[PDB]
Amino acid sequence: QPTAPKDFSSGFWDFNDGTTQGFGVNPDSPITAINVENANNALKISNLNSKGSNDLSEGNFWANVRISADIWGQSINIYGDTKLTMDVIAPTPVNVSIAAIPQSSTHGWGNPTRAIRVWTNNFVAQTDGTYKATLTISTNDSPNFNTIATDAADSVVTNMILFVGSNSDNISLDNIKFTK
Ligand SMILES: [Ca+2]
Repeated sequence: QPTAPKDFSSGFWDFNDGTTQGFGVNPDSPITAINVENANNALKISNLNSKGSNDLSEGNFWANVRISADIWGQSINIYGDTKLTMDVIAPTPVNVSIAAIPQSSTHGWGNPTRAIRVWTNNFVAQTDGTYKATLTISTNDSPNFNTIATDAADSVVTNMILFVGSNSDNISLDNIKFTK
């Protein structure tokens, strides 16, 4: 049930338009019973733990669900960028692991070198009672991210694959953006 974005004026995934802004379970994901929806202006990913998408290691993210922006249809010039950051939100502190593969017209794939993890101790209580942690993936963690970010002839991201694992059946991602 993915939905194309309606407003991508911020230049990054803020999910403030009520859509999944292109994200849905990837066709090549080893796990499919994962719900991906927009809830309260964020991308809510449900049932990761119950469905076995709970590998939190640096190298075995391959066991987790793959979520990609197949119907995003927009693009982000990331020339010179070195970081892919995002907010991870949950009703309580959780453990979350994420690996990423940004994609471009001429650079369709690169095996991530490692997944980045945020643990319960990294989550901060917010005014609304929920918890939030910042997760950052660098060009040093994703070869294809580095390839696109350093290719002056094709530094435009046109899709992206995220490997997501967690011990929680309810987490959300928000403000997924590329920065220096
Ligand atoms: Ca948002």
